[PDB]
Amino acid sequence: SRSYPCDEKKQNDSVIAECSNRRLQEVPQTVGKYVTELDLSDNFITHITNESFQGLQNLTKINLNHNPNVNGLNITDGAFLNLKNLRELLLEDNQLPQIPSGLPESLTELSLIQNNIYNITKEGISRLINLKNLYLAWNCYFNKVCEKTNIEDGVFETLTNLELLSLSFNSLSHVPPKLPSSLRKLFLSNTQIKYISEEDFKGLINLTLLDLSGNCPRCFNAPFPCVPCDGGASINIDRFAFQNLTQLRYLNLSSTSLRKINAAWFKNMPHLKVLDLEFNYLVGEIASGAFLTMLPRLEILDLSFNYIKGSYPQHINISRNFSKLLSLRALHLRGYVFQELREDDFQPLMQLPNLSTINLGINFIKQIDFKLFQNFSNLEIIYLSENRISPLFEFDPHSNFYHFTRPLIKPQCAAYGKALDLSLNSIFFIGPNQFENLPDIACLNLSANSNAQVLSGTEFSAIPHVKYLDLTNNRLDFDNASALTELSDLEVLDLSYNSHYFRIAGVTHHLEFIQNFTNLKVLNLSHNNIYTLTDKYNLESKSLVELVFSGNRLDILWNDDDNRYISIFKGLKNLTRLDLSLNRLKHIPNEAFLNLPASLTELHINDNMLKFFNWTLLQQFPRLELLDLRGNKLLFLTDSLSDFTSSLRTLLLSHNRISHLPSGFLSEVSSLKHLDLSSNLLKTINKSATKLSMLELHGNPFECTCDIGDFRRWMDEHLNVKIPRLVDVICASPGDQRGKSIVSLE
Amino acid sequence: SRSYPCDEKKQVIAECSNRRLQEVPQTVGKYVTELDLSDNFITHITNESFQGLQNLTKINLNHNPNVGLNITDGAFLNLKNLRELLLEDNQLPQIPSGLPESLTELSLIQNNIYNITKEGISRLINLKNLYLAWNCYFNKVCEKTNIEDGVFETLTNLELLSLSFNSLSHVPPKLPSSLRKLFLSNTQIKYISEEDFKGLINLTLLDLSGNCPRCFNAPFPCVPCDGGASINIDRFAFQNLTQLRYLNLSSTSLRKINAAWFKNMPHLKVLDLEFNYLVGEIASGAFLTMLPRLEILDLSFNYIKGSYPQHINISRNFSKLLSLRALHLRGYVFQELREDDFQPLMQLPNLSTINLGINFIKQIDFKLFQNFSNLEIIYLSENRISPLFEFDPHSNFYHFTRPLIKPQCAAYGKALDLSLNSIFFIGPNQFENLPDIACLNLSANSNAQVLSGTEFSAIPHVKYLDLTNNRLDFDNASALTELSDLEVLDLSYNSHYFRIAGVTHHLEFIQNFTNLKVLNLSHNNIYTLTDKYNLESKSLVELVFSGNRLDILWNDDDNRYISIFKGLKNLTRLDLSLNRLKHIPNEAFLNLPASLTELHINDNMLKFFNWTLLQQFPRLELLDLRGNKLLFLTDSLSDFTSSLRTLLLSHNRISHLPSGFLSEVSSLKHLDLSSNLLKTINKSTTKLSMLELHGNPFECTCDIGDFRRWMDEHLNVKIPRLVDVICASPGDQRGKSIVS
Ligand SMILES: *[C@@H]1O[C@H](CO)[C@@H](O[C@@H]2O[C@H](CO)[C@@H](O[C@@H]3O[C@H](CO)[C@@H](O)[C@H](O[C@H]4O[C@H](CO)[C@@H](O)[C@H](O)[C@@H]4O)[C@@H]3O)[C@H](O)[C@H]2NC(C)=O)[C@H](O)[C@H]1NC(C)=O
Ligand SMILES: *[C@@H]1O[C@H](CO)[C@@H](O[C@@H]2O[C@H](CO)[C@@H](O[C@@H]3O[C@H](CO[C@H]4O[C@H](CO)[C@@H](O)[C@H](O)[C@@H]4O)[C@@H](O)[C@H](O)[C@@H]3O)[C@H](O)[C@H]2NC(C)=O)[C@H](O)[C@H]1NC(C)=O
Ligand SMILES: *[C@@H]1O[C@H](CO)[C@@H](O[C@@H]2O[C@H](CO)[C@@H](O[C@@H]3O[C@H](CO)[C@@H](O)[C@H](O)[C@@H]3O)[C@H](O)[C@H]2NC(C)=O)[C@H](O)[C@H]1NC(C)=O
Ligand SMILES: *[C@@H]1O[C@H](CO)[C@@H](O[C@@H]2O[C@H](CO)[C@@H](O[C@@H]3O[C@H](CO)[C@@H](O)[C@H](O)[C@@H]3O)[C@H](O)[C@H]2NC(C)=O)[C@H](O)[C@H]1NC(C)=O
Ligand SMILES: *[C@@H]1O[C@H](CO)[C@@H](O[C@@H]2O[C@H](CO)[C@@H](O[C@@H]3O[C@H](CO)[C@@H](O)[C@H](O)[C@@H]3O)[C@H](O)[C@H]2NC(C)=O)[C@H](O)[C@H]1NC(C)=O
Ligand SMILES: *[C@@H]1O[C@H](CO)[C@@H](O[C@@H]2O[C@H](CO)[C@@H](O[C@@H]3O[C@H](CO)[C@@H](O)[C@H](O)[C@@H]3O)[C@H](O)[C@H]2NC(C)=O)[C@H](O)[C@H]1NC(C)=O
Ligand SMILES: CCCCc1nc2c(N)nc3ccccc3c2n1CC(C)(C)O
Ligand SMILES: CCCCc1nc2c(N)nc3ccccc3c2n1CC(C)(C)O
Ligand SMILES: *[C@@H]1O[C@H](CO)[C@@H](O)[C@H](O)[C@H]1NC(C)=O
Ligand SMILES: *[C@@H]1O[C@H](CO)[C@@H](O)[C@H](O)[C@H]1NC(C)=O
Ligand SMILES: *[C@@H]1O[C@H](CO)[C@@H](O)[C@H](O)[C@H]1NC(C)=O
Ligand SMILES: *[C@@H]1O[C@H](CO)[C@@H](O)[C@H](O)[C@H]1NC(C)=O
Ligand SMILES: *[C@@H]1O[C@H](CO)[C@@H](O)[C@H](O)[C@H]1NC(C)=O
Ligand SMILES: *[C@@H]1O[C@H](CO)[C@@H](O)[C@H](O)[C@H]1NC(C)=O
Ligand SMILES: *[C@@H]1O[C@H](CO)[C@@H](O)[C@H](O)[C@H]1NC(C)=O
Ligand SMILES: *[C@@H]1O[C@H](CO)[C@@H](O)[C@H](O)[C@H]1NC(C)=O
Ligand SMILES: *[C@@H]1O[C@H](CO)[C@@H](O)[C@H](O)[C@H]1NC(C)=O
Repeated sequence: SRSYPCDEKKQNDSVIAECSNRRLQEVPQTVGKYVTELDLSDNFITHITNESFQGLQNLTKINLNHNPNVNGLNITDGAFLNLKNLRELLLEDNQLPQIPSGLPESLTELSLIQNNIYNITKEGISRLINLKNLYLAWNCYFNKVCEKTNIEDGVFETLTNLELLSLSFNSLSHVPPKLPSSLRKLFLSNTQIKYISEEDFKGLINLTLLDLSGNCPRCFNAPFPCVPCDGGASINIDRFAFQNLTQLRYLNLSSTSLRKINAAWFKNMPHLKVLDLEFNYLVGEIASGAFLTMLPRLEILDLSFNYIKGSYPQHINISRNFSKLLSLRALHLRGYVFQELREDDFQPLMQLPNLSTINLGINFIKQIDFKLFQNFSNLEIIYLSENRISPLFEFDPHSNFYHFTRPLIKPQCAAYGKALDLSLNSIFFIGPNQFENLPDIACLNLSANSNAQVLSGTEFSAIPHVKYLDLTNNRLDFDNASALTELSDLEVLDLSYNSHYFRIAGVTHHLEFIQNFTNLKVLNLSHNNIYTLTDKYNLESKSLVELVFSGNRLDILWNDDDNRYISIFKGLKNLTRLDLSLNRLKHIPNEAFLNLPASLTELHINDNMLKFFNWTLLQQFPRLELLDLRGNKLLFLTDSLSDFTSSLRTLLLSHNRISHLPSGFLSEVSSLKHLDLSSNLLKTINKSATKLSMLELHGNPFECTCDIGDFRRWMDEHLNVKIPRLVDVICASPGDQRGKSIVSLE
Repeated sequence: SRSYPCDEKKQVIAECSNRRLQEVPQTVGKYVTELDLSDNFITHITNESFQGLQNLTKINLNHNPNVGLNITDGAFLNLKNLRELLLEDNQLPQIPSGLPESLTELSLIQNNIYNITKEGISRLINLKNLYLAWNCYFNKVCEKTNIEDGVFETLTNLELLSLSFNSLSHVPPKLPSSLRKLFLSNTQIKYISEEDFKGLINLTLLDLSGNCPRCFNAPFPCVPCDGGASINIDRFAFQNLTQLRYLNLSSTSLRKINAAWFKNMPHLKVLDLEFNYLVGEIASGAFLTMLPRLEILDLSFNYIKGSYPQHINISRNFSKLLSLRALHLRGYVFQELREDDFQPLMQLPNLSTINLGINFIKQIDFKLFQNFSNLEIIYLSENRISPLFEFDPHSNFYHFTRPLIKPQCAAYGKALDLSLNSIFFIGPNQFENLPDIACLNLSANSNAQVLSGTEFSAIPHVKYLDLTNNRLDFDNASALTELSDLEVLDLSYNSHYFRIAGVTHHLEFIQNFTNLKVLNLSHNNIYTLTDKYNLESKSLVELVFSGNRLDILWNDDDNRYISIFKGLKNLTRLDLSLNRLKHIPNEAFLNLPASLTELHINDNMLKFFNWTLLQQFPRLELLDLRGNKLLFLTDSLSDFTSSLRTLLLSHNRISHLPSGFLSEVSSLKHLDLSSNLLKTINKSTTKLSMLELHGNPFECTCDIGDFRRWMDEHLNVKIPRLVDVICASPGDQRGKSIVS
């Protein structure tokens, strides 16, 4: 039949049963017997048993993370022992008190993150001689009630294929002895280890990663309960502790209260590539550090948040030895805290051939001598967000704890070239010299600078090749029709969240500049509360392909007593994508609709208040593939869609008030592959109501009398029409056979 | 049994509006006088409709049908002390024939009536107020309005006539001299002669606005007179309007104002001259000589297009406006205000409001405000100061009428409003030489400074400070403490720095204030503080903490914020709404102030609520738990409180009420259970005044009989919106109001 309650789907070619997040109270045994990998995460399962998977042994991989989704998960001894194929077991966030007993010797990956396991035992682990990755992090941390972690002596010795061990966010006090030398990655972050001896990593010649962050933490202003070493002292790492760590590429010493870095740590580390020294006390070492001479293959240096409490120095003080970091590509210096960036201050960085990212986020910087960036060899990313420049469980266990890892710049903007991010500063107006002597900036972010100026056509004269311009969340005054026109190569413009002046009827508003661009493809005017323009009422462009106009007031613009804005988007001759969501539309006048550009392939009018839609108007849009009408108040479909379109591929109608499907609504429009009727008021689906590929029906108040059998037997026949979330296609009616999926009835 | 579908009240109105009603409902009582059926689906009125209702003094059928109303020739005729009939927004193509002569008020606003006839109107000999406005305007498809000669002659008790937003072209002749108020705004009248206002000697208000409009940048379809010319008002046109108190000539394209216009208006009090071309008159202004009793003068939006002069130019003759209380000069547009510039206003004894909003002012010489006699409201919002149907037919069309300053702030004394400027940083001298400001608005100034306890030293008696929508860096434990008398502090929407984990955040200054009553910390994304984790005050009564991250502050692995509100020792109102809460750790709940009388935790994601903890809140009268995901009420509420008066549980997932009621909590007058998942109420006295139940999926089999009988019995237990307490089961009953 149609698989249930999981959604099968095949890949490499494995056969995954996505079965997560479904209010499942037990491993379903209708799981069906072809599945390898299954995912039962985020369900209400509270027991596991040798029964649970008793007829399923092609399973390479099981994910039971986050069960039950609030007791704990109760897993009996040997439960999994019969799965001889089982390579990957994920058991995160299950409130386990122990490593389950009698796990299969086949396991290569075992995750036990975010439980209550305080004992690491031979009996739990030592039989798992095929383990490559073992995750035991986040069992005892912060102000959780938990025990010190007891690691049986030698427990890791038999694991001679162990490559990744993670024990972070456990109370360990010492690095465990008897680590197998197969290890490539060892994570010991936040484990309350004060001291690293010579002996602790002696044998680990294969190690490429070592993480000792958060041992002797810097606790000032911590966003979590933080226990420093006595007197807030430094971690203590024996001079010889890394002497055989010859293969190390990654070394994380964040928040280890370091004031000094022992250059000898790096003697026998010729491959070190990433060094993380955030949240320490290294302003001295940054000015004067001899370790900078030991790292000719380093590519990423993170020295963020090394500020001294009570100091806002004039300038940043970079050692001349920075010039020896020949391989350096990214330098992170957020939160050093200083007032002013001078050209001379960064001289030591200027001849590094590969330095493409400089990160100065969050430094309370007031002035920058911008011309210094030109004198670098090869800067691609100049990141100055969140400064003071002016004119002119809460933590994800699978992510970096000490900073976000999202790119500094959106890839869509960075793709165009050199990027300068000055977002979240106080450049509240751009004077004639603001951008003098910058490199050829292609991507510029001026978001959240509370800019209130009248852009006039001259402000970006010195960086006239910007291709992607972010001016979101300012308060721009559009009084001048020449605004931004000096940017001939402009392709993407984001003017979102500039409501300030748009809201005021009494002031002028001029959007004429849009037409002057010959290369403009994407324009976002969202959340601007646009409701009146001055003189020219129409948006015009031969180029534009995408216009986002959500969060404006087309309800006023297209008011019944006003003809002025009736052709507002018609002049966008190239438009394929239009977004009119969140415009408080109760209806669209037929004439306004008919003046939407005939080029559209994609139209969103979701999250308005439409009670009626004139389906017949779709005749004037022969290219239209996607029509999105979700989150309105629509009552009525049409029985003759196929007269009105032969292009429509996707029709999205969730969150409306549709109670009937018309006979032959659907069956005639053979372009239509995806129909979404979820969260409507449908009691039933008549026989009459097949080129359809996906049909969504969840959250409709179905009647489960015998007149639903029409539908069921259809479902049975068209097994290649994906119906998602069958678990949420539920009977509201009658008393029985109620509450249960329509798919389980006689 | 129980009133339906209307809702009655004493002081006798039958609130029957907005109900999906398709016709007038027959079930309505003789005692009822005022029927309000506005916003319904009603499409037909006849003499049947109001058969036997008799006693109505007032009917409202505005907005019917809610996407024309067909009214028959004598429908209202029989009830003959009907004084007020309201028929707005009904797409009437005509005035209804055969209206009772009892009418003192008729409103036909927002219809399609283009013919005003004797046949319709002249019988209505008792009309005092007649509204015919907004029948033909803008780009509406409509006709010039035909006013049958002398139609208003017979109405000798007519006091108010409104014909605005109709194409008239001429003031109609033969108006009754009984008139007090004549509204002719936006009527396309180009010409006002001596003969139009005859006398009309009792007129107190005349509105000629929007005739010959100033159309530049108009927010509606605007048609000017030829070449954008001025309305033409004969020098003697108002010579017999001796009683006039209100004159509205906004948007009539005036470049000149004739002093003679005012010679015979010795009582003129409000003069509205907005959206004209009066910069020249403002500078030279001989008419200012003729208005010794004028109290409000609005000269807003008289800017010269494309002109941004250095200074504003105010005639010396403004010194003759001896009764002036409020002067509105928005939208003149000028760069700088200097002390000289306002000399002519400075000896005016009663000038309390000066409104300079929306002028793109870049600098003000602030000491000038001191030299005025007695300013109470100094309104400089929306400038560029830096560190030193769409229109409601019942409101003003040319400007908002809300107060300039919130009454709660202005009530403390002298007000200075500098909101929406660019005072991004307050320097030591910013507030020198100001008067004794009690109410200060600095909202939306992009302010990112670290307030330090010295910024308001020159105005140390501020009692109500609005710092909302800035980007304040809260990095100093002494911030704002120089304001000893401060009672109301609004810090909403200062997210910028709070949301950054790695910068420091300091809210300790709170405890310093001895008179602080109300503090608003809403929409700040507060989730981590530096060193001091607790909010403390002996004085504070109300804390708004909505739109922060208590979900994080009270995270299970963190004990630091577990007492965060405990030190607010005098707190009685607390708002914890919109904090993304799934559960509150019992210990965190028990540390809320025991002084609480009102607690809001609405619009979180609560799955569970520990009812027994209410034992520690003996003063608690309101508990608001709306918009969560709660499943289960307790059956022993009465063990956990004897104080609770209001319990709000709308929009949760409750599907069963336990016996007895929940309990019998004898203090409980108001229970809201609307929009839950309730199938039934079975058995099973109360002290409830009100039970809300609308929007639960009721089963309408014979088991719902239990509850009905209860309803029949406890008739003084108000159950609102019975139209919306409907069955979702079974099919045949489903749709219907349980009560039938
Ligand atoms: C100290 O420094 C080291 C850097 O050397 C840092 O090691 C990195 O840790 C993170 C885990 O915190 C690793 O990132 C993960 O890698 C795995 C395997 O490749 C991925 O599956 C993860 O991606 C999934 O989960 C992400 C987060 O939920 C999702 O965003 C994503 O879409 C996936 O579903 C994730 O990328 C990273 O591999 C290591 N680095 C190396 C080189 O091994 C360590 O975390 C730092 N210590 C602390 C406490 O911050
Ligand atoms: C020209 O200037 C004239 C004199 O200033 C303006 O005259 C005023 O006209 C207004 C608008 O009609 C009258 O408005 C008052 O407002 C209340 C509102 O009552 C109900 O409706 C509003 C809906 O907003 C609601 O807010 C309330 O709470 C009520 O539900 C009326 O009920 C009042 O009686 C009155 O209508 C003023 O009365 C009137 N002033 C005087 C002195 O009569 C005129 O509007 C200006 N012309 C234009 C086109 O703007
Ligand atoms: C210009 O700078 C602004 C401000 O730094 C950048 O805004 C940031 O943009 C990222 C999105 O790429 C935001 O992260 C996202 O936030 C949303 C909201 O919860 C979340 O749903 C996404 O998954 C993601 O986490 C971040 O919120 C936002 N920051 C602020 C303060 O608004 C913007 O991207 C920059 N522009 C370019 C072109 O790089
Ligand atoms: C202003 O509107 C623009 C254009 O819609 C927004 O930028 C666009 O953001 C969407 C994400 O919502 C991007 O979609 C893409 O989706 C796929 C995966 O589903 C992925 O390949 C991409 O990484 C991206 O997520 C689209 O690329 C992006 N377009 C551009 C030109 O950047 C923008 O976010 C809106 N601004 C604000 C403040 O909302
Ligand atoms: C300080 O200045 C700010 C900005 O001028 C004032 O904010 C403004 O407050 C008004 C009046 O409360 C807001 O309008 C109101 O809006 C609600 C619904 O959104 C409506 O129910 C009311 O009828 C009313 O018109 C207005 O949005 C707001 N402006 C902005 C930009 O937020 C603030 O009240 C002033 N504070 C004091 C103490 O006077
Ligand atoms: C920040 O929080 C305070 C909330 O305490 C807000 O001011 C308060 O706003 C409420 C209305 O939500 C006011 O109550 C109302 O006042 C009048 C009584 O004159 C009445 O018409 C209403 O039924 C209601 O009682 C309360 O007076 C007012 N308190 C003060 C001190 O002004 C403020 O609006 C919030 N700020 C923001 C930006 O949301
Ligand atoms: C990277 C920031 C570390 C701590 C800190 N928070 C702030 C803050 N909120 N505002 C400032 C304003 C001016 C200068 C510094 C800060 C600041 N800092 C850095 C220190 C603790 C050195 O004041
Ligand atoms: C009361 C404003 C009338 C028309 C107008 N809109 C604006 C505007 N958006 N920005 C300005 C910035 C500096 C100076 C004037 C304006 C402005 N004005 C006034 C005119 C059209 C004369 O420029
Ligand atoms: C610089 O980077 C490039 C990789 O793009 C590499 O080819 C070259 O070896 C690097 N040079 C140095 C000195 O590291
Ligand atoms: C825009 O500003 C430019 C440069 O100041 C000015 O010369 C021009 O007249 C303004 N343009 C308009 C109003 O189109
Ligand atoms: C229309 O858009 C396409 C796709 O971006 C673009 O290549 C083409 O040049 C555009 N046409 C015009 C007239 O700009
Ligand atoms: C929809 O548009 C059609 C065809 O253009 C028009 O004739 C018809 O009146 C409209 N239908 C509705 C319900 O408005
Ligand atoms: C004012 O009008 C009355 C008629 O209502 C008239 O008697 C009187 O002469 C007029 N006063 C003048 C024109 O000054
Ligand atoms: C000023 O206002 C007071 C209070 O209303 C009033 O009694 C007095 O007559 C006024 N003075 C003038 C010149 O109008
Ligand atoms: C607050 O700010 C002022 C000025 O920086 C300073 O004198 C005072 O010491 C500050 N207090 C704290 C706690 O930083
Ligand atoms: C507590 O609040 C009341 C009511 O506002 C106030 O009268 C009293 O002074 C406050 N107590 C303290 C200690 O501030
Ligand atoms: C409610 O809180 C009390 C503490 O007074 C505790 O004993 C009880 O376990 C709690 N009940 C639930 C269901 O959390």
